[PDB]
Amino acid sequence: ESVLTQPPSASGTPGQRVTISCTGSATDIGSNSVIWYQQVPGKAPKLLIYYNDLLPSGVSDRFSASKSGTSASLAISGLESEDEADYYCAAWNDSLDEPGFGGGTKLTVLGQPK
Amino acid sequence: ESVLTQPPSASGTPGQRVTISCTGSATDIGSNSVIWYQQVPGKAPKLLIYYNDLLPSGVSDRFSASKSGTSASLAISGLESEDEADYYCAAWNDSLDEPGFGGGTKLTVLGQPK
Repeated sequence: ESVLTQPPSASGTPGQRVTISCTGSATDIGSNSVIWYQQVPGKAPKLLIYYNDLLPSGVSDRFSASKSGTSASLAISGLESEDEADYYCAAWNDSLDEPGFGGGTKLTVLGQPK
Repeated sequence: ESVLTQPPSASGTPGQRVTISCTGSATDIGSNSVIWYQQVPGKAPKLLIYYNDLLPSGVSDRFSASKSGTSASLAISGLESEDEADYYCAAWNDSLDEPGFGGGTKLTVLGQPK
């Protein structure tokens, strides 16, 4: 965190298209490729997006991403209960000489049984 | 596959340090960053290494990697039963204008109960 800015929380109902933003600067997002991943802390990340907008193998086509200037966005179409997780953005930062990270966005899916 | 070459199979006993090679060319490994991931086909990849030799969050320090010229290597120190999986290498290929992949290496850990 703190290099990239992500909202702390995001929520939606089943079937909605929800977007998660990630904002940076010329030295990170502006010049280098963005990655998106889901992670439970202390476990290896599940990669969702690489090279700004490409889907790796095995990832659902409900996911998409874009990058414009110093901002990046992750879109989830057809929100499903299984989508509840913590989402992070990352990119190489020329100022750090290593990767920079967002703080993570907890996505909550409403309308599930209690 | 076929852009990058990986051995199809790898095996070891508990506690061994095992290496997995990935060979390419000037247009992929030679010029661009290598990623390593584990994957069950049809599921999102678990990212192990990014930017040739860096460990993402949550990944065990038993894992390490290196890149030299057009070849890359993944090392697993202290081989454990949980390490049995399919391992892939990837890198952006300037000739393809998109990522190139290895064929995957099935790692088998010996000495477990039948």
